[PDB]
Amino acid sequence: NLLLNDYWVHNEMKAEIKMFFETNENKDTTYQNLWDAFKAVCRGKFIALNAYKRKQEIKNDKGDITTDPTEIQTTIREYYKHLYANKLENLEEMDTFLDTYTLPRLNQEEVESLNRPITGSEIVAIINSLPTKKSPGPDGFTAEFYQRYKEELVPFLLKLFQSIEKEGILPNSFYEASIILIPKPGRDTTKKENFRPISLMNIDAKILNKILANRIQQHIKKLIHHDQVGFIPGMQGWFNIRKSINVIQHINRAKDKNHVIISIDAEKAFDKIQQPFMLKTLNKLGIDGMYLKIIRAIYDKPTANIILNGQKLEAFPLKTGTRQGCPLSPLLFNIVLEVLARAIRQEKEIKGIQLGKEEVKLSLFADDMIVYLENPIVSAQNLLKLISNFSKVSGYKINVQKSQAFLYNNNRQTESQIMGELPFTIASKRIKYLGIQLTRDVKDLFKENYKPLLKEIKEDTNKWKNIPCSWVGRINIVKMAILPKVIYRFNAIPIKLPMTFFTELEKTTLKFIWNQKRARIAKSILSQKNKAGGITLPDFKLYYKATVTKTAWYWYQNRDIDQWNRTEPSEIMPHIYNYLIFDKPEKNKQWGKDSLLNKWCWENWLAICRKLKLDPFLTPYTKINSRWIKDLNVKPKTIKTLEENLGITIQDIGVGKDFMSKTPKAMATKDKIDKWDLIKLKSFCTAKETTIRVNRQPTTWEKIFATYSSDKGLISRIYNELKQIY
RNA sequence: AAAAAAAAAA
Repeated sequence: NLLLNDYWVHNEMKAEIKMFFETNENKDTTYQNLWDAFKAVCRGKFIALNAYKRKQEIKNDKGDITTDPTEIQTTIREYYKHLYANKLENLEEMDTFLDTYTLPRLNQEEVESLNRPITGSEIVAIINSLPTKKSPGPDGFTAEFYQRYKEELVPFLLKLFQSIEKEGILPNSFYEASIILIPKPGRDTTKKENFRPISLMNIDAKILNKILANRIQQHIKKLIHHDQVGFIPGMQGWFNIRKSINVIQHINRAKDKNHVIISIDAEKAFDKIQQPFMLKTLNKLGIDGMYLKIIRAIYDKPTANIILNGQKLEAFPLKTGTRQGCPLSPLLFNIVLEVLARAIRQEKEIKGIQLGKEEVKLSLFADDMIVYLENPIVSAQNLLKLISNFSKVSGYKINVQKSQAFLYNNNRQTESQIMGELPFTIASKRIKYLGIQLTRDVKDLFKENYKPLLKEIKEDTNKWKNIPCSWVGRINIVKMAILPKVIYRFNAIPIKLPMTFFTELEKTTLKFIWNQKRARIAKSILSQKNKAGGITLPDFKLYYKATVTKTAWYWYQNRDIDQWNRTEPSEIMPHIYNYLIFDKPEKNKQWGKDSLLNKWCWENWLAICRKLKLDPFLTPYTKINSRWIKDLNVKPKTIKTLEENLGITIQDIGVGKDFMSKTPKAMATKDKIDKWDLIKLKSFCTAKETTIRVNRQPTTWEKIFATYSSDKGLISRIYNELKQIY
């Protein structure tokens, strides 16, 4: 990195790049070996430049405790290679499972989009969007190499990529990788299976599959189901938590408790899937041409070298298991699990939980898959056989030791047959999920999710006390260490939190920032913006308030990829959860009791807007399909007529004296609109009140809840907005 | 200490 910032070295390497390749332009060889030789000559040149600058300036198989550096090499290497070398040869048996069920088929245009030749725009975007301060596959290189030498490799990489077009093979240096062993959180180091494989590959290799990932990233939503939320941009991890928690609330209210909840976690699923399976599934869903050709060469014979205690252990062929840390690998992880997800979904012998008209049966993540079952006498047994059959074709062995379950039964005699037969660790109190605890009882959801939470900072704040640093150095780590983690809890679990709860949370922080001393500056002044002299002190009371309103956005957009919002129980007339925000309010209809995470949002949604002195039921950002127009008898087809034309807001449609007539294309639309609809709609905005309500400039608050579809920093806008009003 | 989750911290 330091050598990469030298102007003389930069010019020398620019000259070497310019007059190196055009010295042996021979047709006898290929471009991959020339590429590797260019890497080697770059390594030699950097070695020479560094020299010039320096001149100028655990338990074994028997269970015994072993500490010998030579002995441990023979154990972990054998254990890793034993699992990695086991490649399934039952190719004919493998295809039978795939033909049993159905997988999506990509349209030719999408395949052509994946088969589209790499342009000069993808190269610049990926290299620009390359995070720094990281370590790739060694190569004697670093990440800053391609972020500084962009100009000479912008056309050159296409030439390197053009070689793949006529060959479909990868360079020998592309296959190398560096698996880094890091311990799992809160696990003993004595067991050889408690380490995490972190394989770092070449930046050039890391680039290559990224477009392969990026090309399928634009099509991943069509491929996999919406149930999986792992590593899918536009989808958040807490989706399952809210989805899952609603089930226990349903199970608690349900008098007939005979359903079972299991959190199936797999032991190192990142490395125990079969390359033949993942290659043929990629063939089975319509992918072919270059995409099938290039993906075959990527995993034709991948290998990785182990590094431990400063030893460059020799590499070995990864016969099975996708490479860890590859950006494309998680996308492939979903697909191999996707057919698994469909297999359980399409298995009608095992039934899912029917929440009204919504069918909820299972959920996925990276490793912590959860399946909801009822009548475990048959359904649970039917679950095991499919996984073993999937394991028989993929090596997907479920970690029954580390995976718990939740049993809800009314007869103790029936319960005895579960632990006796089902080998799952039936935990009757709580289970682990990404740091959250799905309590058996909803009344205990507050206790086991926040009482451990409040004491978590109690000893955490009991550590950063003796550091000789200023009071300014206390608030920043609060926003860095504890603040990011807590909002995960509110986002996953927005229960009505008593004011007493925030007392300990605030007071613990208060003694931390001043180091067990009285406040030197006013809290209100310090809570203001930097412009007014403040530091923007975190306010968890509003952060909880903001996070309760964070989910208020999803009702407006009503994306079909979110199902958890429809899981709330309702013993009365069906879903209205789409026509609530920015719509006419329904009278003589109040939610509560069974509803836990929706009514509180509405109670908090109305509270904030009333303080703003705003009418939320009629806004410029009102949806065209809002119930305000559905109050009277209207034709559903009529909304579809202008859905393709304007589609977004009633305001753009026209109001006042501009009934569906404000823009030239509307003149070509009114003919399509039914004439009984015109008289119905011409009376809608005739009233003066209806005009002023919409004919107004939208404020900042309504902006974020309509625009800003890339909902990544919704907290920042809402919390800042709540700071000003409150 | 990598793919992806995130608070923006400017």
